[PDB]
Amino acid sequence: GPHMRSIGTTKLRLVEFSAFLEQQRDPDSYNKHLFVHIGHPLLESVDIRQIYDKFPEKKGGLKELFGKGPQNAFFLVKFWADLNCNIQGAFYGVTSQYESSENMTVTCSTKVCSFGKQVVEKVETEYARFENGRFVYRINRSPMCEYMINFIHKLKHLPEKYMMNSVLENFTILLVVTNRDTQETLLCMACVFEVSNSGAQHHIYRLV
Ligand SMILES: */C=C\C(=O)N1C[C@@H](n2cc(-c3cccnc3)nn2)[C@H](OCc2ccc(C(F)(F)F)cc2)C1
Repeated sequence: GPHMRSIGTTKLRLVEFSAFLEQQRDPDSYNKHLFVHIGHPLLESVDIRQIYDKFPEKKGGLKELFGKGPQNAFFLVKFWADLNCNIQGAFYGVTSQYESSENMTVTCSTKVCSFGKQVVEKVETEYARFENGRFVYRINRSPMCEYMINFIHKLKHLPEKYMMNSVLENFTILLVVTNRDTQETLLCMACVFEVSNSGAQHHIYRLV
């Protein structure tokens, strides 16, 4: 029973995101493979109660966060990942760009969850840069955690995409972007994953 509606006004917008493997063939030659990406306006809704068991739910958990921060800042992102790359000076990285009309100090928290339990959290703090009339927050070449590198390797070893999808049923990512000074939730993305059989795809929903 979803509702499909505009996003409306938000203090922070996600403009770009990619997760990638860059491999250096030699000092002047590099290959880059994208696993997932966004950015390269009606949204349907998803009942957040459907996903509580896939994320931590203690103090500071998804249910507490949703109850507090503005509800229009919460999204579910379904990714279809591209695993079709020949892994061989490899750098596993993420890039993202956010934009705002306000100058803020932003903290981005990325929690990796397995069977609904947090197994890694990455925390990055970003200051604004003024760029042609607005404030831009760019994360360039943020390294993956060891857990994701190992996880990608293990998935790639499986012989069929449906076996990777079964494994991915219990893997999720929770991104929470907060105003560091005020603790306001600026954006929250609860992320679920399958493997693409198409490159990579995604669909975004509003959490309600
Ligand atoms: C320590 C964490 C880490 O290295 N990660 C977090 C994963 N992540 C980040 C985001 C995200 C979404 C929107 C905005 N900002 C960040 N979503 N997921 C990164 O890995 C992504 C990923 C790569 C490959 C696969 C796989 F295995 F299915 F192919 C899944 C997820 C890195």
